[PDB]
Amino acid sequence: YVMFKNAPTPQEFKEGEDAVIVCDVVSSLPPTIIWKHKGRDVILKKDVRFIVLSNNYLQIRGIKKTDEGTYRCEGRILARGEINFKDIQVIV
Repeated sequence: YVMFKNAPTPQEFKEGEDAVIVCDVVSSLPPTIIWKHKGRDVILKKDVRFIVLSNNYLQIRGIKKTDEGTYRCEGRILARGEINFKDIQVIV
């Protein structure tokens, strides 16, 4: 299944700091979440300042004031084709 937990939508970090986007989701196990908006699928570019943690969070290194807005969490499963999501606002 997929249960969205611990995800304060409007978050806030410091300019040039190591930030993380809080978005916990209890997806089945093999699949995972997809970070969209403010980058268009970050998991496909994997810039030098984007490290998704094992708990489905997004550690943006530096978090520039121009990369803030609304990151969309997309909990997705390929075995049991599921597409859950929500808009997380990030300010910096």
